[PDB]
Amino acid sequence: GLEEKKENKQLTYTTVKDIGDMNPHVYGGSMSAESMIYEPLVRNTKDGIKPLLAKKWDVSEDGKTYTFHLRDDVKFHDGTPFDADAVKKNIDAVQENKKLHSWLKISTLIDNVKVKDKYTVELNLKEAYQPALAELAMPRPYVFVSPKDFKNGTTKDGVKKFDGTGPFKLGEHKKDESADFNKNDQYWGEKSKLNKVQAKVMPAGETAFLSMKKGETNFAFTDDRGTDSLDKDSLKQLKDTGDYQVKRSQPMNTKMLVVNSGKKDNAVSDKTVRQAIGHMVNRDKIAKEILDGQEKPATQLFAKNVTDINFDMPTRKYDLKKAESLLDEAGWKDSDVRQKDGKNLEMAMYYDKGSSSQKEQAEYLQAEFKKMGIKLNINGETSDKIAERRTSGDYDLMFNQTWGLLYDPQSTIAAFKAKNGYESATSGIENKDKIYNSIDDAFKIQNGKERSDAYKNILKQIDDEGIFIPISHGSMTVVAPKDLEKVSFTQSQYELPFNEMQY
Repeated sequence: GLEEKKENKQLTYTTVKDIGDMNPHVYGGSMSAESMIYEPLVRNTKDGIKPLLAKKWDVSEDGKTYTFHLRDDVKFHDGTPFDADAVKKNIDAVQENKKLHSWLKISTLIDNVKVKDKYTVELNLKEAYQPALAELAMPRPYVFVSPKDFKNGTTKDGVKKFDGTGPFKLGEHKKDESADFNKNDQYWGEKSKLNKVQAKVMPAGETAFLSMKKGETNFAFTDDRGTDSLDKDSLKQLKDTGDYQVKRSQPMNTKMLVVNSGKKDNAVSDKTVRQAIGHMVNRDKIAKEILDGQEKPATQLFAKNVTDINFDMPTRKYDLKKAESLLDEAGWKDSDVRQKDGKNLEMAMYYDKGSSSQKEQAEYLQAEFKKMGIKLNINGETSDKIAERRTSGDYDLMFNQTWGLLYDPQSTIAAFKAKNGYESATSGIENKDKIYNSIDDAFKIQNGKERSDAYKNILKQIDDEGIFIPISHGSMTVVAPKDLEKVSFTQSQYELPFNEMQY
């Protein structure tokens, strides 16, 4: 059963959903699937940026000229050659649709692009952005689909077939059932060692645990929405059968409480209380006793594996006697409860109800807080009303996350001052205008060490503020056969090195 997929050198993984629109210049497809069959110009790796498809590249100073010298012998999956034009028509087509890509700064900061010869391509920016290469490195949108396939020279809207550059070719697609990714034999680089990777659509929990148990599936990894098909116990049981190993990646993000400097109605505008509460979230107890060792506790905003974050910056430790002074020191003072100017001390916490862990920790803090005289309202909502509640600034406290390894720290820092990021919380602070500019300017700084300290200085202030109280580090969890080796993680909560895996 499970042994017969080792003999065909094959992974069939359980997922909760169809792979979707495999157009990589649009946001329907499954991110992990798209990385199997398409490629960017440069790979972003745990250990910095590396070549791939663009063997070497120059960067000008004024910081607006990426010149990419392309590996030649790469070949599209239909049999169109890959050269320097193909890249230009790709990027143009993506950039015709700037509208839905404009969450990604490089899409905005672009002027145009031109082909220097059959294997050389210049990219020109409206202004400097050191991160460009990282955003270029994402499996969408900046990835390559054959000429033959466009629809009247366009891609957004749609594309004829899904021919890319990657180590796997796309085979049968049974909408909501199964999707076959078949070893590419005209792959240029590190060719796949598995013949096939198959997605097999089914629900999380019991039906997935069974499939896995019987070798109907034999692989499982966290999907592009953070959804994991097997729970804690179900993993032990898998492990327990002796046919499975379970791996976990480095941190892929930072789950955190967001605290609203912006709302003058509430004490939450007052810096003294923000820091008071910065000492009231027992990271370690929560991390072990609510999340059951499954995530590590997070003592700062971007863990040390995030690009350019080369520093410790331990945010405030759990300590209620430091917290209790700060609270008196901001006003809030018969029996155990707080009070300033008559109004008792209350806060409105919101969270996403579609995750139990968020409710459990939401409620755990209602307890901690009660004991200390404050009262929290704990209101679980649909992920959309949280997102919409974020932007509108309509909260005291609300759980949330960093964008993750693929995007960070660029995106989560930019987010500190974007309409639909945490601009709402950032706002209510002294030097907001300084800090907001430190940020625009930090992304320009080319010297790796300058930018690194740039970022350090920004975040020291934002930590100074207790806008964000970190709690834990989400990780991706992979379940693989015991005798499958070479399973690694990368700078992404979406991609895995299927080409590189082996029995």
